Amino acid sequence: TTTYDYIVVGGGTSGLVVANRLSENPDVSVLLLEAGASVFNNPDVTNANGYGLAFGSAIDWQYQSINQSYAGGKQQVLRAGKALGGTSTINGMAYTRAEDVQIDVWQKLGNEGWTWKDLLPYYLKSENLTAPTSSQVAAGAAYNPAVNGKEGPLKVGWSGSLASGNLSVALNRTFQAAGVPWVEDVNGGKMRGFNIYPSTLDVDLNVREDAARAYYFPYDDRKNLHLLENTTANRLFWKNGSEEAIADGVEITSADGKVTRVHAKKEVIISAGALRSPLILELSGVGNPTILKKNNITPRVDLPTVGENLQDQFNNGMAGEGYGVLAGASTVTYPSISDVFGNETDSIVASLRSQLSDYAAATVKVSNGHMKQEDLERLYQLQFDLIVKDKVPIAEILFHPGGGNAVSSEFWGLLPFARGNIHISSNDPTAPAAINPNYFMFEWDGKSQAGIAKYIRKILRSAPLNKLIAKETKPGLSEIPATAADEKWVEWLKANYRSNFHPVGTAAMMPRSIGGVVDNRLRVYGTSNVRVVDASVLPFQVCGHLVSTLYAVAERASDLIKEDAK
Ligand SMILES: Cc1cc2c(cc1C)N(C[C@H](O)[C@H](O)[C@H](O)COP(=O)(O)OP(=O)(O)OC[C@H]1O[C@@H](n3cnc4c(N)ncnc43)[C@H](O)[C@@H]1O)c1[nH]c(=O)[nH]c(=O)c1N2
Ligand SMILES: O=C1O[C@H](CO)[C@@H](O)[C@H](O)[C@H]1O
Repeated sequence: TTTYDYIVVGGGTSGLVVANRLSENPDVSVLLLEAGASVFNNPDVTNANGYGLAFGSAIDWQYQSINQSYAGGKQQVLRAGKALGGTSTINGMAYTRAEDVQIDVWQKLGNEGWTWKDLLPYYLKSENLTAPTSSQVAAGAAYNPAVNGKEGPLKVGWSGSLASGNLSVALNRTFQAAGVPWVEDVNGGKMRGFNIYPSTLDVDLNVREDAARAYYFPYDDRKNLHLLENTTANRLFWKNGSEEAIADGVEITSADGKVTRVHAKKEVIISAGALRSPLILELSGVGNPTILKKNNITPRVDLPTVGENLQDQFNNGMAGEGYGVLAGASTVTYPSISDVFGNETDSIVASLRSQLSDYAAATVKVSNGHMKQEDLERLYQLQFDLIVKDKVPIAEILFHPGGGNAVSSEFWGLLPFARGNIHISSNDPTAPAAINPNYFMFEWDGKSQAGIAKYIRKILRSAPLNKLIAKETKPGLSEIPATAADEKWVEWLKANYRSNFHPVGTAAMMPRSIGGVVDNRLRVYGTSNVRVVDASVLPFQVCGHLVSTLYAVAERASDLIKEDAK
């Protein structure tokens, strides 16, 4: 058989959810196309303490950006999983969600049916939380039962290794003294605070719970669910007509290099990730006709914001050294703008407010005018209001024991304003795309990252944590003296950042009139039966780690797809 009801392109975090849910109807056939293969036995993947091992290996796509001209000019890797399970197989396993009001903004933008209350049941539907044991509670693990699922495919919990220790106790106390409270659960729509966050972990087996272990392997003997692993989707092909486009199927390349077709009777769902789904649309003739014709593609749908509105965060690290060994829980802190900036908040806010229209005008040029000034101003206003009025967190700060006397912190500004893009460089599906996130394009983006770095320096010096810490080692005071200007902080951050690997927005869910690529049922404009369901569709960044929200989005999409089939 090479004809199926649905073809899901990309057996990753989001694609496996859609394939799982659509195959619950035994009369519906579902084909998954995945470029990689199983990592059920890959020790870099299964190890619950293995984050980083897979970097640069054969299961890391290692996509490369262009030289980042606003960030001191180097290329950056954008990592992504090439595996059944996608990027959930190589990620840091943290499970945190979003601010309620920031999901509500999706409807404010024009996406009917996308609010926190609409998404919440789908976060619960995805999740099977293992409650913390008494020793884990003593370590600071907590949850709110009303906002965690107990029955879903994705196991979430805390390491059996979790123990209370000097470092996490001191951090808890130090943040409390700085006015940032310990919160029991960051996944109930209000994320501000200090928390011992849960992970995507099977606590029983002590193994990473990736999307394939959650949504594929326990279901793999469904006779209506088919997998073509080691298989790359090149492009969609269409029914005749030159009318709203009807996808007939997907053109594929097998491991032996042979090009063939598989056919879809109902819909093609594209879940190849934010750095591939827009490329697959372009190769199919759906995108900016000038780019398509330059690259020898016949345009089928004039939708020039395919690949535009790319938004990513950037990550920096700091470190300190204890007088002696440091231990305890890994902690996350989600500070607001006023937590980070204290007395300077009002002037930071006023500078930011004064730059929004300038940011918008600069971003218009990034898409050569396929986003309008007024639309970018409205988008940037919504983001500004979340930061300033709703006080959503502006940073994620991770602290954990780094081994021996080391304390490591990793941090990122959550809501930079820079937008960039991704586009094909050829019609050859193997050619590397031109990927440009435009890191540090706007003043707020580097100024907030510097505020965050300074805040971490201050926390390490604050009581009672300061009684445990002998010195800051990264950057340290030789590199960045106590009185260093913001410019010196920004320069160091630019020299040392990486992508945070949270790209969104390249097939953004917005009304077509304001630049969207998909409607509120994730259907690509100009097509009858093509959807994108993965990070590409998020119209803005979120505060937490992506998988929780991608699973919830894919769960919700699955219900929308089923409703449309009835
Ligand atoms: C290093 C690192 C660390 C983190 C994270 C990312 C990374 C890279 N993230 C982010 C999160 O893991 C990520 O955003 C999602 O897994 C992305 O899910 P998607 O479904 O969008 O794409 P995803 O990349 O999962 O899936 C796309 C699938 O499509 C396949 N594919 C691509 N092109 C194809 C083609 N042409 N044909 C066939 N198949 C194709 C890919 O191989 C892949 O399996 C994270 N999140 C989190 O919640 N907690 C965390 O701690 C972290 N930490
Ligand atoms: O959990 C994590 O996710 C972050 C991205 O979500 C990544 O940058 C950190 O290195 C990692 O610890």
